[PDB]
Amino acid sequence: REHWATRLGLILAMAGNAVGLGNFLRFPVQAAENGGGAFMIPYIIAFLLVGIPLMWIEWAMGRYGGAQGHGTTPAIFYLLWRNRFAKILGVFGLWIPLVVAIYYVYIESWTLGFAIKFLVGLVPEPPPTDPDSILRPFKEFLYSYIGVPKGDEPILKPSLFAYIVFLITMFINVSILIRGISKGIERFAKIAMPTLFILAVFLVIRVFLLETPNGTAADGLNFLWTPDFEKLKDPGVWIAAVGQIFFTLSLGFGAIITYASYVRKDQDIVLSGLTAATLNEKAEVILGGSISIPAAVAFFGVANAVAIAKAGAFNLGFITLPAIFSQTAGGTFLGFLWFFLLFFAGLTSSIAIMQPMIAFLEDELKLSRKHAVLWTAAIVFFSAHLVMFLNKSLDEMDFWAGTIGVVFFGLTELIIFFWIFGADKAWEEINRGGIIKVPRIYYYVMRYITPAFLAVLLVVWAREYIPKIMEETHWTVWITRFYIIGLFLFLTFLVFLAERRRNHESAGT
Amino acid sequence: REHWATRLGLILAMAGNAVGLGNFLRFPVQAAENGGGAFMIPYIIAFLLVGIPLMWIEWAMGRYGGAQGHGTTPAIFYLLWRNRFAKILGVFGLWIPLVVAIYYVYIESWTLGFAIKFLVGLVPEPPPTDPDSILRPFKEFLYSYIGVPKGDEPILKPSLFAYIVFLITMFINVSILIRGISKGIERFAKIAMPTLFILAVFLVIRVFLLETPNGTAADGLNFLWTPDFEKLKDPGVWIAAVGQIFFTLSLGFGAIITYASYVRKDQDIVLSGLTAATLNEKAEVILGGSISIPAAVAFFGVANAVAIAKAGAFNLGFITLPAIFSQTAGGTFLGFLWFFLLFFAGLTSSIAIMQPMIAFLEDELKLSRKHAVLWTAAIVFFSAHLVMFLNKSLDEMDFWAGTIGVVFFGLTELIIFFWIFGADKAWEEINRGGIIKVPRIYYYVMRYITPAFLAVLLVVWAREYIPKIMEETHWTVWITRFYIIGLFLFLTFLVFLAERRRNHESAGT
Ligand SMILES: CCCCCCCCO[C@@H]1O[C@H](CO)[C@@H](O)[C@H](O)[C@H]1O
Ligand SMILES: CCCCCCCCO[C@@H]1O[C@H](CO)[C@@H](O)[C@H](O)[C@H]1O
Ligand SMILES: CCCCCCCCO[C@@H]1O[C@H](CO)[C@@H](O)[C@H](O)[C@H]1O
Ligand SMILES: CCCCCCCCO[C@@H]1O[C@H](CO)[C@@H](O)[C@H](O)[C@H]1O
Ligand SMILES: CCCCCCCCO[C@@H]1O[C@H](CO)[C@@H](O)[C@H](O)[C@H]1O
Ligand SMILES: CCCCCCCCO[C@@H]1O[C@H](CO)[C@@H](O)[C@H](O)[C@H]1O
Ligand code: NA
Ligand code: NA
Ligand code: NA
Ligand code: NA
Repeated sequence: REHWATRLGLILAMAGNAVGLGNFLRFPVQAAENGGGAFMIPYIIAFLLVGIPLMWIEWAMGRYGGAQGHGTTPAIFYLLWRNRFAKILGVFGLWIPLVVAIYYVYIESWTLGFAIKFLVGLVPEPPPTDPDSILRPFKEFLYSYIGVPKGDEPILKPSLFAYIVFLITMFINVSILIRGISKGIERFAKIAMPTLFILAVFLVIRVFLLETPNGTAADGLNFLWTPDFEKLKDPGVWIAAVGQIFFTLSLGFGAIITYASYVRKDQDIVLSGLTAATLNEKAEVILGGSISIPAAVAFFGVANAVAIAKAGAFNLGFITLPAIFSQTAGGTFLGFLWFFLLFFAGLTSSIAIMQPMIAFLEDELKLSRKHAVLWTAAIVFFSAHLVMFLNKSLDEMDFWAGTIGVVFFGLTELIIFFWIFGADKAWEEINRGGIIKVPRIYYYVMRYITPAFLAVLLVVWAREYIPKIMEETHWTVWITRFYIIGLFLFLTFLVFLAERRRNHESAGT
Repeated sequence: REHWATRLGLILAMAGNAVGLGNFLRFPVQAAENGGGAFMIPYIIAFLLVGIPLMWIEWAMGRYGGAQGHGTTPAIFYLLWRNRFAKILGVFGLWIPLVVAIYYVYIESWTLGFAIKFLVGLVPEPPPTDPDSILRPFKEFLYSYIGVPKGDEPILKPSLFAYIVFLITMFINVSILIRGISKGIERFAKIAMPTLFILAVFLVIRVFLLETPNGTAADGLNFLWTPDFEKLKDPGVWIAAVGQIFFTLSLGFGAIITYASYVRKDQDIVLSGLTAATLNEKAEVILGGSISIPAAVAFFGVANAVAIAKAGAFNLGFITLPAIFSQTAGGTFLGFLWFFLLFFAGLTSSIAIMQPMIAFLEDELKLSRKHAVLWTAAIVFFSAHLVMFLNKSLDEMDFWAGTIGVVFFGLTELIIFFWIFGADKAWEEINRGGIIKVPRIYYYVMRYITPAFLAVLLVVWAREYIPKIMEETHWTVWITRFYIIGLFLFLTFLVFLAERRRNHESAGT
């Protein structure tokens, strides 16, 4: 079995897994919608009670499974819990990352397409001036790229350029993954993360120089970092914060687990895990947090920036920021650096969420890496056509897998590892080989606090928010639900085939 | 490997494979739309130049493959042509029957649901009287059952009863298939075919007693059996006739092939094949032809009957016939016998088109029969939800697999067997063990006439009819196209897994 070559490569790869579109696109919108500073208190608490503990748990499960030649949850869950039901629940650790990949790589492809067009200056030119005469050209630019419906039919019509760029993005993901863990993902991480970090710091600096009659970047910062103890009572904020914590750390994706399955049995996961998690948080609250919001607030003021963020999920990153930049010297090139940053942030994440499927085909069905990577790419590529052509399909997939799914799976994996497998066996398994030990307090956090935290969260989520969303949707949501349910059935069938092959090889030898 | 126990069981099973909804629902509509007697000339010629020759070819390929432990075309095509491309083209022999099964079993489920409701007298009661005040109650009856859209959304809403009946139908298919070839399909065939034949003859007789001021059943017969040599110049009729010949004989479904793979290597296929084919033709032109049309013409006259048939595909069988019967003494029970006939005609066919998938999982992936049957049922059941809830999804699947697909595959299998494998090897392979030999003339028919016939047909089909259908469809057709293309990808992946398992077991031993 492959292993990470160096500890640095391991850290940077795990950091690249975590640090992605979530830091630069998702986090700003989440924080903005939920009151900025008001969002941060629950966010910080979530990182301490959920983010950190689950990270260690997933590193441990991965290293544990890897030692026995298994990198994905269908098998790993079965190792911790000898029950057929464990294999079925383990399917989510293939399904979630696959479904997420199906829309994530497409969004990643947009960042590359924009980077290219901004580089070559093939971008809209606003009139040299109300705020809308400047934004509109950029809205139309995005709308033409992805092909937003101009009529009543829920159908998207992406440009030829967007389509070809998606193919190129898939090709780029494949070229890295096909070279494996050490020579592929690890090598690229060593190049991608430093580059990523530099671009971000530069962008932060540039943004900090923004000033208009409407305000400064500093106004944005104070909005994000001013505690609002009155919102800490609203369940919606807590749900938003925990959801972002999950998505941001790649928890519940089965991705941290699969990566960790390439960590040597004895190699530390305590300090490495904590480091990777801390790296992500810095990139998120310091880098991601200091770019979009402050730029928006500088040009529009707090109130307007919040409305923009609430307007859409891609408004701030694909429309508003480039529009703002176009009003500054060298702004088109600054737009390029922004989208190039997003692309590298996307790329190092998409390889992470596709690897679980790759590891499964290799580990359980004994496919060569080449075949495992190509077939995986083929499923993601084909499935992505639903996201490219059906309006809101992306939203539906992001909800069931990337929102509900990850939290459900986080709770599931904790229960299995800390409750069923044994709290003391899990605790010892996490600390084994540790350069440092986990503080004793975290034993009771993991065993009692985290699970109770997630369970209550899911319930309150279930009672007050899921009924509204389920009942009010357009009928086309069922197309996506139907398809991704079929995907789960498909993966269940593969796990079944894997156990058959296993039983045959066992009797044969 | 399983084999058919008796020659009678073999014949009746193959006859049951062929004789189905096609004889009693499809044929009447096809003949009616295309001028009745005008349709028959091309139909007869198609049976002689396509039906018969391809039947022998598929029996031969099946027996040939079975002798080596292979019942489906991915492997069988590879035996006749050692090329990776043969395995890929062979996927259609799994895909076509699977896609057809996905809508066929659902339609079959309607016949059972209607049979039940007609038996218990839970049917509409027309006013004791314009023709429309009688038909309408029965249209609404069907429309409520399957849930025809009442608004603008292309969404179906089948009744709870219809849904539960589909589950029961799947269960019934499974209960037969799970017992295998001899104890399952063969046993049931021996019971189903005689019953089927008796019900049909009775219905024909009852129908022949129908008379109204508008005419008699005899008027219908003369319309069907009066040659119209002026339509024999219209390509559309030829296309209709050949399509019906294919669907009717189950050619291009990979179903005849899989059944024949259970015929012993030495056992005759010439006389058996011809007998099975002739049995079907009798059930079609004599039985199927003498029920719906004559009944419709008796009550409405020729002109009206043709318009009714053109109106829809299920109008004649699910609305018009029961409506007509309701005007006769014991008509509700006659309706029951009609739908019971359709159900048994459906059932013996659906087990035939699901067996190829079953044989593949058994033959190539080494699944037990139980698992192969259950997983197959699960794919068909799940996939059928598209056909149950998306308006016109059924039409789309029937077109690509059941119409275009079967003809394309018929030509493909002939080329592979008679051209690539060797015309003389194929000829000798067909005649081997024959109780009778194929007339020498059919060698040149198979080698030159049939292929040229199908090729020209497909071309004329392609130039004049496919562009219209492709261009004019509602956008929702892409949902079905997307799904069934994914199904093809899925089956291709299984064939890939099968070749890997094969290569591993070969090296292991
Ligand atoms: C392998 C699965 C193929 C499914 C059908 C894919 C059809 C893609 O079609 C392509 O879409 C692009 C984006 O709109 C267009 O710009 C191109 O002109 C068009 O050819
Ligand atoms: C680095 C990847 C570059 C991809 C270049 C894609 C070029 C798209 O091609 C262009 O598409 C336009 C819209 O359909 C057409 O108007 C142009 O004629 C055509 O050249
Ligand atoms: C809710 C989670 C908060 C984690 C903060 C942990 C800070 C470390 O806390 C320290 O842990 C050591 C080892 O257990 C002890 O020896 C120290 O007494 C304790 O202060
Ligand atoms: C395993 C795949 C499940 C996909 C969702 C299936 C939902 C079926 O839902 C059922 O449909 C019937 C027909 O309209 C209704 O009569 C029932 O009330 C309804 O529960
Ligand atoms: C042989 C199989 C019998 C299946 C019986 C299905 C009975 C359907 O059940 C009925 O459905 C109706 C419509 O939703 C409701 O109005 C009735 O209350 C309910 O009993
Ligand atoms: C177009 C297909 C028509 C098939 C009709 C075949 C009728 C049998 O034809 C007979 O075949 C025998 C064996 O080859 C010959 O000995 C006879 O001379 C010939 O008349
Ligand atoms: Na992140
Ligand atoms: Na990344
Ligand atoms: Na038939
Ligand atoms: Na049948």
